[PDB]
Amino acid sequence: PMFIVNTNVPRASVPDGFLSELTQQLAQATGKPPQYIAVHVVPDQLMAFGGSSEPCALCSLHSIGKIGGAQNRSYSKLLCGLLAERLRISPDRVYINYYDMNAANVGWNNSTFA
Amino acid sequence: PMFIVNTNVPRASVPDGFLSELTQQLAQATGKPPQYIAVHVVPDQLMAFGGSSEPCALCSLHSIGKIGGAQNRSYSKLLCGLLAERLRISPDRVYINYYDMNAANVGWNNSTFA
Amino acid sequence: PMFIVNTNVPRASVPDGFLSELTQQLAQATGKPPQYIAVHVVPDQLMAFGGSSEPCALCSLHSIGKIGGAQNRSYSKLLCGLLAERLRISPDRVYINYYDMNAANVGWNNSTFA
Ligand SMILES: CC(=O)C[C@H](O)CC(=N)c1ccc(O)c(F)c1
Ligand SMILES: CC(=O)C[C@H](O)CC(=N)c1ccc(O)c(F)c1
Ligand SMILES: CC(=O)C[C@H](O)CC(=N)c1ccc(O)c(F)c1
Ligand SMILES: [Cl-]
Ligand SMILES: [Cl-]
Ligand SMILES: [Cl-]
Ligand SMILES: [Cl-]
Ligand SMILES: [Cl-]
Ligand SMILES: [Cl-]
Repeated sequence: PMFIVNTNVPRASVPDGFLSELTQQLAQATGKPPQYIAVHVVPDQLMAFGGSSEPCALCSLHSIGKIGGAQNRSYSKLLCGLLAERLRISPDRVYINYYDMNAANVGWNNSTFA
Repeated sequence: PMFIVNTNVPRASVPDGFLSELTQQLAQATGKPPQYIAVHVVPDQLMAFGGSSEPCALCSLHSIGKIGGAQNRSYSKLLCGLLAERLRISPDRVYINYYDMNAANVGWNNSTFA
Repeated sequence: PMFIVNTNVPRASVPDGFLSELTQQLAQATGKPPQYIAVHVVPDQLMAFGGSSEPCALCSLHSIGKIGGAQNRSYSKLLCGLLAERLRISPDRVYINYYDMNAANVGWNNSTFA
């Protein structure tokens, strides 16, 4: 899976261990081995949410399977919890787009997963 | 909705009030309340369009509904208009990707919109 | 088409002409004229792949058609090859998301391709 967070919080406010924490927590949540999980955090962004620029985050989670109505509701709680505690972002200022991808449309290691 | 603009134009050329202009204009265009609109502007990017590094922009608008043939033409006119007027980017050097998302695939505040 | 590469490799490690090579090679691979290829390279990112912060990349290729099983394998070989040779990123630390988009959902020049 691939998890991306874009945020206006400054780089200094993103803990050094945040990417590893996200990796491990997403591995548990998706049931995928952590070696497969990629994480990308983009701080210092020029953003607004609801016309205001208090801390906020725009995220996406991409996976081959393990995406669906109930699962996504559960991922939102996991990810809002982490963003709230580690980045101090209110959960009502977080959007997460979920993508359930076909293996044929995910490239890796000179090929695709298909 | 969520609107993202990636451009090679320098930060200094992004007018103050641009995020608010995008928020309000998108509210009127989509008919969605401004409190749900998220906007993200990323200047100073390393990009090319047609091989040329003259000003360009790569955008994306994500929405639950309010996306379609007719609506997208209207959004493109509005958004290229703003990028031309405010950022001095030629409309033929702008791409906008439109995403009509299922409510179940959009996380917000510890749940999804489904 | 639109190709985006996000990487933790430093900017100084992206060779001069990389955006031109991507434009040219993607035009050849997709069969699309190079005038309509947009490329976006984002170095110096805060990223992890499998919990390691060694060089990695997360990419996407969006196209109206020219996306499918066999084609995507070919694009992945091409693109992972370039990331390995030019940016020194191991192919097993690259993900590429492929998106086959409807013309009605791609804005350009004040309109859409629909
Ligand atoms: C199950 C595995 O061995 C590898 C994973 O399936 C890769 C994966 N789920 C994956 C990686 C990047 C993506 O962007 C994505 F949508 C899915
Ligand atoms: C008025 C509402 O019910 C909330 C909005 O409809 C949410 C929305 N359309 C929305 C927000 C962020 C997204 O990334 C997205 F794809 C859709
Ligand atoms: C006449 C053409 O060949 C136009 C191209 O098909 C544009 C194209 N495939 C394209 C451009 C930007 C995009 O973001 C995208 F998803 C697709
Ligand atoms: Cl720390
Ligand atoms: Cl589910
Ligand atoms: Cl897919
Ligand atoms: Cl969706
Ligand atoms: Cl194919
Ligand atoms: Cl589409």
